[PDB]
Amino acid sequence: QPEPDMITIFIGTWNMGNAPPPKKITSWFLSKGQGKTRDDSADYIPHDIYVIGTQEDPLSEKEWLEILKHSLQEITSVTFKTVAIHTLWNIRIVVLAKPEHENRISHICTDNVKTGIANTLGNKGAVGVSFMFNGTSLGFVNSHLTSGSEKKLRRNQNYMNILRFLALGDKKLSPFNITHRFTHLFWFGDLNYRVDLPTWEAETIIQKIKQQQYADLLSHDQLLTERREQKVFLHFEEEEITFAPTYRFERLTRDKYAYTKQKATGMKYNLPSWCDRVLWKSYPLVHVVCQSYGSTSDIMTSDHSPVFATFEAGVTSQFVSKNGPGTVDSQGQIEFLRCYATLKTKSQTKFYLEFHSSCLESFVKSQEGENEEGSEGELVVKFGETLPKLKPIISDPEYLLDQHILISIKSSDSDESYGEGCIALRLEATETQLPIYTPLTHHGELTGHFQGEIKLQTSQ
Ligand SMILES: CC(C)C(=O)Nc1cccc(C#N)c1
Repeated sequence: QPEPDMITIFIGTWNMGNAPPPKKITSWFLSKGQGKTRDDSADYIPHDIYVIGTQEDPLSEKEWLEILKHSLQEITSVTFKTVAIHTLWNIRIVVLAKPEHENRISHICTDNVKTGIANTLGNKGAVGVSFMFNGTSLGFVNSHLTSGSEKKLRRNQNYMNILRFLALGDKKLSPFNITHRFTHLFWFGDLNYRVDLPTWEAETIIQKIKQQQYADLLSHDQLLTERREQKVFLHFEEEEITFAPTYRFERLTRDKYAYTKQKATGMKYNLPSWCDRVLWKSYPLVHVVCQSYGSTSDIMTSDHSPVFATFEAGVTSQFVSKNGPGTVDSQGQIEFLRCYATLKTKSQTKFYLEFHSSCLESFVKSQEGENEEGSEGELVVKFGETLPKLKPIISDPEYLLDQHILISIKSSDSDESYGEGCIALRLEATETQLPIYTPLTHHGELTGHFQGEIKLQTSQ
């Protein structure tokens, strides 16, 4: 049985509004309703992995697992294996996989982050799962962020707290947060960003929704505007939204948006909004294609509609050669030329680089670079030709060209990372000097750039 080079992943996010689900929710897992929907001809075809995020979930883990497993069984005639389930308050993530994948899945991690302090430490935060699927690392984050049209800053703060403190993936990757630890990272949930238009425009917004004219609404979506100003979800992707706002509905119909301020809303308006979202961030030059992104029309127990997204995602095999794993393959090397980091830091201290990759027996520390002043005030850290020669465990190009090198630039004085980034080895050529580039972030904020040239030696 050959190892896959591609899998399909279903991502679901549903804020259940503290109500049990209806007897049939199969439309969700089939990507049927509004938006970018899945072809009817695929309905019997199971996804390889199903990742379900709920918010305001009133069910026990046992109650929800029974509904999810029985649902997928009715659709596919396959009995899914439970990879992981983690719940923080009423925020839950379930990962299910086809039985044929049981022995391809390992290194399963779960974690949660509680957001807010005293007042605001109450019910918001994130849960997450990570695991290895053969040679591919996969991360999944379900977050319920701060509610309310006037709290987009709080939501952006909740995001930064979750990405700093959610402990998933390989703990040996100590300089890197979740936004660098995974081949493919999926981040979804009730992110609670709103359509930022005047209250008096509520009926105009509803009219626009009824005509399926989303352009003037999405131009005021707080997640799109905050992302365009690099305030949140830097370097993440989202498929185009072509479905109606998923919040806030009257329960038991989809014919009506409930937007007016009530005691129950803290006297806040809930203008129709895309609260419920799926974003992803994959390593450079890895295959990832969104094949669906939409909302169900027929599940009406909550004041939110479930959202689905499906993805084709590139995966690699667990490679074994005569040499690595367990030693280096002297037929392989990675060299770096004319390299320099440009940093936004106003500080003047020495820096060195760390290289981390599963293609190396362990991480590699460089010599300190030489600091120079950029023409526009920047700190430029010059490595020139001084960066070490990296020694991969496997030289076969079918392995090495599918790998990535994570880079951290660290203070000599503190050993603290000032910026992290990622370089693909999927080069246009081997044994050839080629430009490389990565932005550098710290706590998911842009802190600089790394550029230079690479020269990759493989066994071919
Ligand atoms: C007890 C549960 C959470 C568990 O360990 N699940 C698991 C582990 C390894 C592979 C797969 C699959 N498929 C599932």
